[PDB]
Amino acid sequence: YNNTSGEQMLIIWGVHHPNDETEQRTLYQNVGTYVSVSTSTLNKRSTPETATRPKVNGQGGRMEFFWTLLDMWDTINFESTGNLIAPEYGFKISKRGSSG
Amino acid sequence: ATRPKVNGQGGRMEFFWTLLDMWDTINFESTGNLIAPEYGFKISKRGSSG
Ligand SMILES: *[C@@H]1O[C@H](CO)[C@@H](O[C@@H]2O[C@H](CO)[C@@H](O[C@@H]3O[C@H](CO)[C@@H](O)[C@H](O)[C@@H]3O)[C@H](O)[C@H]2NC(C)=O)[C@H](O)[C@H]1NC(C)=O
Repeated sequence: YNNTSGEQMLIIWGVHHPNDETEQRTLYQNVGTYVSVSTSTLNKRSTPETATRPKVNGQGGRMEFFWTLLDMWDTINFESTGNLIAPEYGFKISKRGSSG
Repeated sequence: ATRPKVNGQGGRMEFFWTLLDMWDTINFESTGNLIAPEYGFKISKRGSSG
């Protein structure tokens, strides 16, 4: 993505930590997966790991979520060989202010 | 990995800094990608700067 809207855009994405090697492959058909997210200042290469985790809501795997800001014409690059949970919706901030 | 073209380069330099306190032998080991220091900055004095 190339920033166009003229303000910091909150881009929020995530990665999936599957609970089973079989479940990992049945979702992504490969292992040793990585999710790279790079901007003009941010660089983050998460490596999802499949391991036995306590049953929460019936699932063992989790979602790690990250958030970032595309400041000003800062092109963001998502790259992955799986496990990525992409954002289809970037939250541009309309205004500054004083909230809580 | 593919990174946005900054100054024509995609790759970056991560930089770290550390303090060798007192006869603390430092060991750099690498099979590549290391950017070594040939210059250690000893601090002459304490003080109050800004
Ligand atoms: C896509 O991302 C780039 C990030 O580099 C945004 O920056 C724009 O990049 C273009 C070249 O790709 C440049 O435009 C230049 O404008 C000057 C103004 O006189 C002109 O003389 C040049 O011929 C060239 O057209 C410039 O670095 C920059 N444009 C700006 C800041 O207005 C680019 O805006 C992004 N594309 C979008 C948002 O559509």
